[PDB]
Amino acid sequence: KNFVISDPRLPDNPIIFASDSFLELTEYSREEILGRNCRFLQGPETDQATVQKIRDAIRDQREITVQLINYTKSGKKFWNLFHLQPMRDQKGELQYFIGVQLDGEFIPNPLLGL
Ligand SMILES: Cc1cc2nc3c(=O)[nH]c(=O)nc-3n(C[C@H](O)[C@H](O)[C@H](O)COP(=O)(O)O)c2cc1C
Repeated sequence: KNFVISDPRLPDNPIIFASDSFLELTEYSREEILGRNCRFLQGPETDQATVQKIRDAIRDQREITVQLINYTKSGKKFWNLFHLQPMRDQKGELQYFIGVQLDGEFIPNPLLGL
């Protein structure tokens, strides 16, 4: 499983954990991504309209699934089916965000443009 956990109580909602698979996919070592917002995976061909939907889902604390282009450390592109989910503690208070990444062009690109 490719996934990261971020802490929205810390400035700029930084990564506090990244799985081994996520590091292999993105070509980053854990030390150079901890404490950073996961936006470093976006690049020139990333649809900003899709990024806007992630921004709203984090604001409203809703789960969302989108497909978008991301970049590995060396600049290699990959399609990312991205599922974001809020994690709440026993008191029903927002505690973490978990983002799961599935690499592949699952939804055909010409259908996604609609
Ligand atoms: C847990 C978590 C995982 C995320 N994973 C990705 C990702 O894999 N790819 C991506 O493009 N954005 C991902 N994001 C979204 C960015 O981190 C960021 O929230 C988005 O770009 C909007 O924020 P910004 O406008 O300040 O950059 C993730 C966000 C969270 C909270």
